[PDB]
Amino acid sequence: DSKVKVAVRVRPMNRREIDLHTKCVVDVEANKVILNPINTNLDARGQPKIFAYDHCFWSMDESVREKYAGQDDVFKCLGENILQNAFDGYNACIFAYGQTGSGKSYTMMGTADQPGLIPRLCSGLFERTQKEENEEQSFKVEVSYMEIYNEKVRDLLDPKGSRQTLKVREHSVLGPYVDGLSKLAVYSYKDIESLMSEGNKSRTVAATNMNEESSRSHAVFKITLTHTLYDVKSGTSGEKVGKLSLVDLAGSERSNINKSLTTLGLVISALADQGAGKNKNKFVPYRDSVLTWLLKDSLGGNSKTAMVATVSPAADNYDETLSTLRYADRAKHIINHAVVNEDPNARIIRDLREEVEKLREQLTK
Amino acid sequence: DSKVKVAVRVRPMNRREIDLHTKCVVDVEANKVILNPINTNLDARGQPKIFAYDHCFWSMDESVREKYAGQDDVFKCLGENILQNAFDGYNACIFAYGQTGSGKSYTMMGTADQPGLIPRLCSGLFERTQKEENEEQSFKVEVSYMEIYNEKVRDLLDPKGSRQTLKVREHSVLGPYVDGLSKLAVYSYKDIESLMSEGNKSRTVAATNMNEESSRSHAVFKITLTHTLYDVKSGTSGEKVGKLSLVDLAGSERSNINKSLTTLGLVISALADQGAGKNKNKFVPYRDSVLTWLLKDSLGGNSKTAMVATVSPAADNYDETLSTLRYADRAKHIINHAVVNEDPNARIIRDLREEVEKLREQLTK
Ligand SMILES: Nc1ncnc2c1ncn2[C@@H]1O[C@H](COP(=O)(O)OP(=O)(O)O)[C@@H](O)[C@H]1O
Ligand SMILES: Nc1ncnc2c1ncn2[C@@H]1O[C@H](COP(=O)(O)OP(=O)(O)O)[C@@H](O)[C@H]1O
Ligand SMILES: [Mg+2]
Ligand SMILES: [Mg+2]
Repeated sequence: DSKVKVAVRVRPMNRREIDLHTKCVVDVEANKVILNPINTNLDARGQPKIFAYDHCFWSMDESVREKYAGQDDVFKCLGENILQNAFDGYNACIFAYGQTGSGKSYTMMGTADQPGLIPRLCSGLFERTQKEENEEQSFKVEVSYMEIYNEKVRDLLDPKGSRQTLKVREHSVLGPYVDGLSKLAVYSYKDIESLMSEGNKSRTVAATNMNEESSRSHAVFKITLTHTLYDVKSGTSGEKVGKLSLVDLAGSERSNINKSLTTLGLVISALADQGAGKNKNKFVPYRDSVLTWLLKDSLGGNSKTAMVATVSPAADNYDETLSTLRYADRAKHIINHAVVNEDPNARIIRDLREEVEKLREQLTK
Repeated sequence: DSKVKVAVRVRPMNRREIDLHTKCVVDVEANKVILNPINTNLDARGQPKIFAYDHCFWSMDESVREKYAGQDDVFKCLGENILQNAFDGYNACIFAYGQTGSGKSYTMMGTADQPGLIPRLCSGLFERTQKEENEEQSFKVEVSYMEIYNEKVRDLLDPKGSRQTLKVREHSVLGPYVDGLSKLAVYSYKDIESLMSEGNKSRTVAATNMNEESSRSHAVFKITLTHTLYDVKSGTSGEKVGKLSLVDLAGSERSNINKSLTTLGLVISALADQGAGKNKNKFVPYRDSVLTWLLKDSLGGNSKTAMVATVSPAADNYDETLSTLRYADRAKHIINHAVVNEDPNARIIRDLREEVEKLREQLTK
């Protein structure tokens, strides 16, 4: 049904890079990222490398106004389509990918000063449900917020704070799920903000003494939007469910602390190959890690998915940037199979009524 | 499908009645209530009047142990069947009826020292969902808590506390409902207790200066139990919904402050008549008051309903007791039509598959 949408975001030079006048090797021109060489005297390897994507966000300098992508520009190019996907009854996923320090969290959650995709999405969601609820349609919103570290799943909304690990299980009806994960109804922005906030503090309390290892953890924020449509002249109603998954991955740079990230690289490569008609018979190793298992639908399954690859423009990060740019490039060839999530009984009934009519007129003979 | 179940509960003498050695005119023998005369010299009107009910709770004296019904006895004879009705996917209603001071609130909600039907029901509900959840079945619980006074509906769980009044509307899919009423998910006893508690304080803050008028208000506490059954070998699932309505009516004794109570008396009388085959063509005046409108299903509709008629045993209350005893008597002839509340599409599909098979073998000719 659709291809994975890919955006790249170039963060500003950090404070060390400004002190040192570190050179910028990343240029953005419309939807092209140009990775310029570090070693300017080479006949290959010292040439610019040019990549094309669905979206490019140059976020290097607030001053350059004809070029700079702030937080709301990201939201208007990526967030709004994803919110519309959920309101249409599709599962939708945005995940941020890139080396530690390149801007994954700033993009997904942002700061109190510069809220990112998740709080903007939350606000717009409740704005829209408030404006569209009436006697033909109602809405229910649920939230889950989990962390994956060292292949163990924790509930960031846990009431206790034991930080105990949750089993991941397969279910013929639900699919892969986290057995025990809180799923909480929310009724306004402020409900979902208080959950966002408790989960973010549990991400940061998990990072107090283990700062190097908090760059190795994945965070998944999940909104379930249940749209009820009332067929008022037939006295019936039905549900369409869209699930919004906002994913803040572990740092992509160089025991099984990285099993999920590695497995994700494999999953992306296999799905990209398959989109280009290679290795069509090779099964995708979703099952080999907790993260790719839990998010199997988001990549090559029943989901409308966008990737925000985040990169440093600094010469010192060239190799990690190239690799991020290459994965994003592969990712834009992944074919997804998003369908509207409504009850199958209605289609079964329509088909059966059609078969009844076919039989009835066959009987006329 | 079922008749309205009726219990009577006889409260103990209050402090004034003990001071004055007020005589007891109510006796209980098995399921019979005997209303003995006040004027002992009369040839009718000064004879005992004997009524039979489904249950009789003599709650006059904790000391008499072979006879006394405490709060858990009430819950085991009435609460447990109602909880089982909800778990089976029926709507279920308990309402308390009787003069001010006779024990309606003590029976429905009780005191911190003697919790009544509602907290006991809540606790047992979450006990049962915790023990029965597994991979074939999950549960969702929602609560609403409203007050009706002078034909106006207020939300006892309102976050603001404006005490603003809510419109009651008709809906072809939902039925009569309160437009704007909070309906909140709860996940443990303590969630639903904090809501119970905020609602009870909003009942009592509404009674600070208006104590005589708080005896004129109705309170409705509503739990929605959504039972999901997972058909794991077919990869499908479905919902059964039971709604639990616990109703604490206004005082039954002698402008439209009493419109709902009067209309309820009419509704009970018409439905009792109809059960005994009288006035079969006379429509029941559900629509003439907010309370009977909102609870139309509980009386003569899709509900398993029990009435707790509460009475004073004191001679001074004879006339009000007789009238309470008479309404309870009428109420036990009300026929209800409770069905299991599941999705109708499954029956439509079964019938259509049967029709397909009938046609297919007719075609063999
Ligand atoms: N586009 C941006 N604009 C301004 N500041 C940014 C941007 N991206 C990142 N930062 C800052 O850089 C720091 C590291 O970014 P962060 O999002 O934590 O990276 P990651 O989560 O990928 O490790 C943060 O303090 C953030 O405020
Ligand atoms: N069965 C009972 N046992 C002990 N005390 C009771 C009983 N019924 C009522 N009471 C007490 O009598 C008082 C009035 O009862 P209440 O339930 O408020 O009556 P109502 O709600 O019908 O006006 C309460 O303070 C309650 O504690
Ligand atoms: Mg981060
Ligand atoms: Mg009361």
